[PDB]
Amino acid sequence: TERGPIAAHRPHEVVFGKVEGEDRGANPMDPPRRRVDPLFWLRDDNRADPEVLAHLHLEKDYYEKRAVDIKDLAETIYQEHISHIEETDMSAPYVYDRFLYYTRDVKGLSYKLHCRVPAGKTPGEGEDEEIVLDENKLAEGKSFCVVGCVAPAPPEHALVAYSVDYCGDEVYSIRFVRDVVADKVEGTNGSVVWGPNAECFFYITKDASKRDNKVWRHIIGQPQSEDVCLYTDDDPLFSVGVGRSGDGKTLIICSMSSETSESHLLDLRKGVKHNTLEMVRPREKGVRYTVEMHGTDTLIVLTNKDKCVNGKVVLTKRSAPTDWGTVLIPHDDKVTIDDVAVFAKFAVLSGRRDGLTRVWTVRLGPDNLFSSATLKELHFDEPVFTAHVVCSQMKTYDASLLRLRYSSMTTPTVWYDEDVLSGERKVVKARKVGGGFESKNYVCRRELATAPDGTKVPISLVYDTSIDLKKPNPTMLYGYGSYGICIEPEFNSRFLPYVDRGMIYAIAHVRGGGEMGRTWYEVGGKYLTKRNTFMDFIACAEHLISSGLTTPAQLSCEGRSAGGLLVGAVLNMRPDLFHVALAGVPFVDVMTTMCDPSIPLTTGEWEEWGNPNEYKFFDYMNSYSPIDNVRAQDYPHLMIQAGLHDPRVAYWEPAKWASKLRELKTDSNEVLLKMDLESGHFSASDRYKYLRENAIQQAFVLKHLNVRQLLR
Repeated sequence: TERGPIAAHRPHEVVFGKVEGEDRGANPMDPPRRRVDPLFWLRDDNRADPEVLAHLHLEKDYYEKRAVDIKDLAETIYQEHISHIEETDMSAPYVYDRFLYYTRDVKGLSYKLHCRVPAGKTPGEGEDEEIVLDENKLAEGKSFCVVGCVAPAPPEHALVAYSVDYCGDEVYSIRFVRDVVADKVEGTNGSVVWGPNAECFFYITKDASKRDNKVWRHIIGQPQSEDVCLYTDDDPLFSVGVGRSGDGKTLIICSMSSETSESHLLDLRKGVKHNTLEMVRPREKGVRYTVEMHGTDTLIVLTNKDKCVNGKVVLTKRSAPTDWGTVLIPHDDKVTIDDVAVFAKFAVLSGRRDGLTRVWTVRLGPDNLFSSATLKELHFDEPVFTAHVVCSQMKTYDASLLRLRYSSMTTPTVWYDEDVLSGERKVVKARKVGGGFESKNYVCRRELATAPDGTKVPISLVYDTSIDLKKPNPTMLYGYGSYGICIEPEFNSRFLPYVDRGMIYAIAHVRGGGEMGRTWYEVGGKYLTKRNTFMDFIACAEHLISSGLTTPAQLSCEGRSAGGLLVGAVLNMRPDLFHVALAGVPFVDVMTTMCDPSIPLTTGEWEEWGNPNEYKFFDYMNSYSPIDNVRAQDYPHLMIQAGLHDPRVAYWEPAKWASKLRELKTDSNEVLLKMDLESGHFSASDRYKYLRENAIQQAFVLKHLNVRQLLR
């Protein structure tokens, strides 16, 4: 009896293929195809059409009427999110020459404070603390302000450089902490790399389309007009970067594209007038590499070369740097190596293996050469987690300690120092989580689903340890995965309102994401294999059901943005698997949007999903496009969040989708559309806002699953 809004049909036709005067791609169908979209009119580029507005106000009214009984729970949940944030905080301090550096956040203030304490003292507010740079002071009276970099000049740290942008154009000027020197450097990308003894520093300028194209040396006490430019790459596929070797003796200059690199070395021992670069390996298309210096004579190179898609690490001499015959760490199908950092006594590798983030360590042999047999992987007790080396906090080249960051669905982020040789760990900073959180109450684990083609898909799940595992329990299954993003099983206080009410909270690491490495995205779920994203997700839900963890009556799912594509297709395919669902700013008008280059992101996104103006993609994309596959079947309760002026998805997509669902669905569940009408074109996010949206959706799920009350 009590149906939500259904929009009147207005015949309109959408054309796919070649259209005079429009850039529809390099190979559009000729002649083109036409299909009817009777709800096309809900789109207004202007966001102001009165008939469109009257319709969305019907949606506002139906939403309000229907959220009456979840308002108080939403507010409880919001209170929970609030209590999880520490407005007063200090970061993990780290040695940097004769100081301990750290950041602080203060209760009433928007920006951080960059602080320092002498070598032997206790980090924190007090007589000992020296406030190096207070961003609130820079920010004062300004509408936009972002610091790119705070950069103390090594040995002494008497000059500290910093970069600031007050414009929002991502161009930064470089200034000095309380004008110790007068020098000012304009037109930079925000980064600052010191040369030795505070004599000079290095910076990068841009040209067309704000592309980083030149590396410069600025000598302190000189006008910028005299800066020497060391390097230029004006190939528009390439961007430049500059870094400093760990021992501080060598500058590393590089050009990078999405698939090709090139590095050059500059000797910093030769003074401010020596500008001649040393070529590492010339540019070769499809060959990626990164260079790190072990001392001054040897390079450790992480590369793609010779089909090592997952990376190999190579050891070469400065005097013959194109000879990459010596493999320190061979390629391995199982292991992904994303980077290396080198120190005097060991190198540290980062990447993934078996779906998780990993860190590896390699030491010196008894002979001062790096040694393969030394390779170890840092091990953890829990089955799913996140772990990273934090080399922004490793400022001392001859260290024995690693600085590490661990986080898990059980464990708020912990920073610790670990001994490279023994493996002894010492806590530096463990995150505080308020509102009664304690780690011992929770357990996380790994499950493996099996897709139709036989491929194993990992799931990370967490729950409160007091639930009855001898029966099935209310569950939330989250999925993204496009663009090769990994949805990490890291700590996230935002699932606590679920988990604290008896729910199992689960992530499906489906193809399209990047969790299993290189090919999990690029062959696994992209272009004409994209359907794997949805089939994998379903396989995860079925595994959770066949193993006894849940049942369809007690299962929920959610995705946001490109993850909204996932929920949309999955609800057409297997809505029987889910009692209630969420879809934030969901990408659901796939065909009608992807055909049309007038819509802002369309053109770029051809390189993700494909171009339905082309024969190659028309039917395939049409097979999963959510709006296009809505039909007369039972769907679960659903809540859609979107925004009139939100740039994550054009407002009309979720509006068309909700109208269509209500028009054809055969069930009597509710589809709610929470549509922000008030935020404007330039409105900034704001974070308390995101928590308010999170809270009402979570209240929705919790109502429908019948788990309103806290467990403890």
